[PDB]
Amino acid sequence: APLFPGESIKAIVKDVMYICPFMGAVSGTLTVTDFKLYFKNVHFILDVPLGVISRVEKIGIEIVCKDMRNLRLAYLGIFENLNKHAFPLSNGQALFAFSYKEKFPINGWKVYDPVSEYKRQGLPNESWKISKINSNYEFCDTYPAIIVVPTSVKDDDLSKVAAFRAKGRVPVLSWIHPESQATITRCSQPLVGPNDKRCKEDEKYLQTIMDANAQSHKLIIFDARQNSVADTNKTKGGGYESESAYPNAELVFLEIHNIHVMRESLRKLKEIVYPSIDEARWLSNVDGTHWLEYIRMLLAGAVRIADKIESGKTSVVVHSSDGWDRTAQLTSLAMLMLDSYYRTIKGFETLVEKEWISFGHRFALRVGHGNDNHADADRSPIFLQFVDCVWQMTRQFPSAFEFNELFLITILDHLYSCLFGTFLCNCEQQRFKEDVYTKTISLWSYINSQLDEFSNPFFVNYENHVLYPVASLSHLELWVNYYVRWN
Repeated sequence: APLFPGESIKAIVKDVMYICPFMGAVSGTLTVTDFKLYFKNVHFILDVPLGVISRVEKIGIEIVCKDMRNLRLAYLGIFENLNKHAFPLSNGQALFAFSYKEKFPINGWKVYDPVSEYKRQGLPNESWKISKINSNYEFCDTYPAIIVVPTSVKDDDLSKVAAFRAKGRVPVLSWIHPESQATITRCSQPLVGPNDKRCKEDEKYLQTIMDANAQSHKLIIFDARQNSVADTNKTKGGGYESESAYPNAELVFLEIHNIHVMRESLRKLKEIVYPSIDEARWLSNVDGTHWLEYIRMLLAGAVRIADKIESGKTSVVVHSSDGWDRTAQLTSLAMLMLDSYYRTIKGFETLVEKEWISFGHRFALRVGHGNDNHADADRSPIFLQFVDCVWQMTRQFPSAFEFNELFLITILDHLYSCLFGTFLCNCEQQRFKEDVYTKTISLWSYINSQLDEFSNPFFVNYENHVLYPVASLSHLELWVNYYVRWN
């Protein structure tokens, strides 16, 4: 079997039967490495990263995968080896990323530089400064080391605001309009609780964010959640900004459902796409998953944010509960609509590095890297669902993005594979602790060393206006190239 630099064979068993869903059963040799399982017949090639493996179960072995397929095998050896190497963090080993020894002409770790990105946006300026208050992750330990905040806020006041926001995730700048100065700041829910606690500093801080947009007379807060779910959160000590505490602000709910319904949705969708589609009942089954309605809700949400910035010329604040699953989906979809830089390949890479990775989407937890707890309720395809949305925009706007569909699918494949450092861990701090930036390779090193493979030939770089995709089921499609890829 073929091997990456740093990859080692763990087992090679001959005469093993792979069971196609339809085309019977092939004979071949099964190699297990610490990176992948490999199966060859002599041509028939099955090449499957152990990262995509969710659970292994004797039936006679069933391999449940995370990329819309299963595998059936007919035979330490096999079971124990797949288990040991598919789930190394459950077995005192490291993820493969840390052994990968390839060297690329381009270093992906240099693609995103926070200070450069802020500078690309016109920052700092008179109203927004680069703050180092979190340079040791002591201020908010799930936030990146660098944040952008209003010039006028004192560090002591920011700390009070942090005590009033879940996990200390205070409002910080995500994007600023280069003409109006309207901004998208992001945060987590305020800790109001059932007795309507108030924090003068929080109220005052939201007010300074508004005053930084000097022409504007109000501030909009998009709360990603359903009204009912925000109310539940309120009884638990969370909640949202009130009309009376935040006088110059107005809050609206985007009604996006919680991470568990998204997991359940994708689960139902896998049932009907693999091993085969029953086309006689395809229409209702797919409808029954509600997968495309949740896509629509998100795109509709992001358009509202985009429209308010671009047309309304009004600064907005996006928050959810912890401000790192739906918040990250919404700010980055709206930024993508607003700023054509992010529709280039390097721009989209900074967008994922910044809004997703540097701000703490819990990738390790949400995806389950190298951990065997398949039933964990903290796993959810939040990032996948986001990439689907992005794919929706490339399809309504087939010349607007520099990257192509294979770019997006390649990202999803390496979301699971752990070949690269890029989607490792749950927050920036964890990444410095675990030596990710020194012991692992960036996904973008690979992608950007082979740009032609991932480029949209139809791309036109002056399609640089705000894009408002149409959030209607009539204008959306099932991403069959990804979801039905395996048959």
